[PDB]
Amino acid sequence: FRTFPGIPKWRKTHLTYRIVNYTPDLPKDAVDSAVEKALKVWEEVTPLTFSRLYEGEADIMISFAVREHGDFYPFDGPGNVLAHAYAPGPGINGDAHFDDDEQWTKDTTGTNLFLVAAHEIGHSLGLFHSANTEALMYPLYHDLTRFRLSQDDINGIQSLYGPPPD
Ligand SMILES: [Ca+2]
Ligand SMILES: [Ca+2]
Ligand SMILES: [Ca+2]
Ligand SMILES: [Zn+2]
Ligand SMILES: [Zn+2]
Repeated sequence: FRTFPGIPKWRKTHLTYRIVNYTPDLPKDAVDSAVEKALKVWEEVTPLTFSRLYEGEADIMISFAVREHGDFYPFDGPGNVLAHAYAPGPGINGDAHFDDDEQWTKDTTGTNLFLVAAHEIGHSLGLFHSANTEALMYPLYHDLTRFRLSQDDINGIQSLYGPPPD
């Protein structure tokens, strides 16, 4: 695992998230489910907890976007960069953006929303890219049935937030 410079870490254990918009690619319930599942991946192995907001600024603002979208890092069309997320902190920090020029799917027929979300949330929590090819934080993620957080990812996230309480 790799942890970001000067260890930007959330100073608190409870984080809020907000799904700002929805992709035409999928039913809204599929987007919500994929996000909830992605958050659970990290919650299960740390003391972190999450709750959802429908207004105001949540810690983790989640949105779909294309090309120029209000930050200095425009998306690049179909393929290549699939999404991006900012390290812990206020405002844009912690936020996650998903490139709608990808075809988001609940399975592996396009770009799997759950898997990419899980990876990006890793960034939102302070993890950087792993060298372990089997890690969720390896740049190169993609049998969803056989998905399992790697010990490397668990080691990395616990180095920041510790193991579950009890
Ligand atoms: Ca792209
Ligand atoms: Ca934020
Ligand atoms: Ca799309
Ligand atoms: Zn962006
Ligand atoms: Zn990444």
